[PDB]
Amino acid sequence: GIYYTPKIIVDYIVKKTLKNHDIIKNPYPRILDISCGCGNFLLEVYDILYDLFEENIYELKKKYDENYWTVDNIHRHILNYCIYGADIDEKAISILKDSLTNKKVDESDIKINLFCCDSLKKKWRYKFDYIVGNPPYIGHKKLEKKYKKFLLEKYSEVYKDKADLYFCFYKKIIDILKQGGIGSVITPRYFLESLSGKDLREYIKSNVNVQEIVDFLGANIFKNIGVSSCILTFDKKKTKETYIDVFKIKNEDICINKFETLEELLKSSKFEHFNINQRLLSDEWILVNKDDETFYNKIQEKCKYSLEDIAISFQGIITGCDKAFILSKDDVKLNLVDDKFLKCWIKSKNINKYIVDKSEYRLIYSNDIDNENTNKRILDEIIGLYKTKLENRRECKSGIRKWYELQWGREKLFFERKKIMYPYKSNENRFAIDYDNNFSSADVYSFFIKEEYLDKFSYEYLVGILNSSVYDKYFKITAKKMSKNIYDYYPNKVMKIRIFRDNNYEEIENLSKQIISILLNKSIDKGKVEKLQIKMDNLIMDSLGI
DNA sequence: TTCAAAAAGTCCCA
DNA sequence: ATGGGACTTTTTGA
Ligand SMILES: CC(C)(C)OC(=O)N1CCC(CCCNc2ncnc3c2ncn3[C@@H]2O[C@H](CO)[C@@H](O)[C@H]2O)CC1
Ligand SMILES: [K+]
Ligand SMILES: [K+]
Repeated sequence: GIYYTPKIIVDYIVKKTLKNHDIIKNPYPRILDISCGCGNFLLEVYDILYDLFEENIYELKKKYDENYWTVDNIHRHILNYCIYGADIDEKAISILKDSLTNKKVDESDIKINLFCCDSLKKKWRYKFDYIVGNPPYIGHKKLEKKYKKFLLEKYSEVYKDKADLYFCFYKKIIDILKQGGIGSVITPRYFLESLSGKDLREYIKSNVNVQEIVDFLGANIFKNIGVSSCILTFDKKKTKETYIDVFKIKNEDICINKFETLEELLKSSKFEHFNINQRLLSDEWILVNKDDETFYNKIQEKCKYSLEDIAISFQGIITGCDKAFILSKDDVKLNLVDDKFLKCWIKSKNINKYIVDKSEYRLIYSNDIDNENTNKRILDEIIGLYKTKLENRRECKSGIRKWYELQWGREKLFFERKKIMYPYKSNENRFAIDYDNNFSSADVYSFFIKEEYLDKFSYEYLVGILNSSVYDKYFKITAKKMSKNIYDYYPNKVMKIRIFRDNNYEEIENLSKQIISILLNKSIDKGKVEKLQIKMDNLIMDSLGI
């Protein structure tokens, strides 16, 4: 559970907080890392501080105690008054203690301010000038349940529902940061857009001044780690300034060590830079350049409806054990199952633009099985092969579900109707019309149009605009970026997409029906579909005035 | 009773 | 062996 931050990022974060520190004015800066590990950040802090003191050793000697300020005394002064570290791992602190001690060449047994503790429970006796480092990330599934109760009770300002452990480290860092202090950390990027991060975003915006945000998007910063990273730099300085430097990466395929320093990367064409007024941040942080802000605001103002206004959204089936209930449509065991129980089953990859692939899997809607005596063959030979795992599901342990029932079987009538489906994680907008009463797991989301909006919006019109290049860019402006070429397509953002209705409605709908007709042909003239899409994008851009 | 969010994703291969 | 690409379960708080 120890993750190594790349050196180029560590050096950037330390320089970000210390490069303009006035060591003459304050020769006693407290620099802290509350998840210091073996000292990836703190050992670099020592080097930066040592050069800082040695460069002004004669100025300090003249201004202050001239016997105290010598070069030979810098090592002791840094460890006594400047470097602070905390980490839950006892071995890590022991290694870091040796590394700090070995920075020089017993004399007086210098004390080092290293604490082996839970940084979220430690009674911190004072505040700190500078805080740097890389907190632990633990999501809602992997976090220990007894610990979560403590977080939900004591960190409720930032931690509710499906929040993450690193939310609480943001709160702790902000709380123990001195007035006028500077904090700089690398964390997952997801809180910038996620629904769970709403409270954390409010806490940051209303308690610190966010100096800078470096968004690496889907770039792989930690080798062999499936996480997407950002660097946040904030202060508690009294300033009329309210603008954030945002550095957004332009190419996710880059390797982080192109230059000797990170700031060479940021100033280069590999990144784009723009400013955001912190006072203009709503509960959402829309961090885009001026052209995209103009683009986004044009669509928002022009569109009088949202998907949430006109549609009913729902998540797919959650069986709780797919292997027990999902079978290949050619499996001989389906001869045991009455066709009244079988539903068509698709995965996220089966969703294309405008249409769904033919299903290859079947779902046993086991909720319709009355008792274990009438359909013993289905239970004994198919579902019962996983009875132990099925019995461990939460609702089976409480008795709410029978061991053979689907955990969250939803309502069949919601799936057995004309509806629009889209994958939950995709590189692009892929909204399809489902004609085949397809069921799916939670990797596919569905919606249908409310009865009172059927005379204003058709499914054919909706998939037309939703799959357009305009709406692909439009959705991605606020979408949750997960990994390289993957965005979350979840209702908490998809249903906030705004839609319009104007004079181009009939032609847009007609072009969509032509596309659907071609896509359903045996000899798909796939080429003409692209041309029809280009014409539709022109109509949509004409409609939205972009 | 029953919804929907959550990548220190997961897994495979050249 | 690693790095990159294809693809995505069920646990969980509310
Ligand atoms: C099952 C599993 C997920 C493994 O566990 C848990 O469900 N618990 C773990 C314990 C607590 C969390 C304690 C938080 N308080 C911590 N206080 C100080 N340092 C910490 C803390 N957590 C992690 N570090 C350090 O951060 C670095 C990560 O780079 C490492 O050097 C790591 O040692 C929550 C419950
Ligand atoms: K003096
Ligand atoms: K990534």
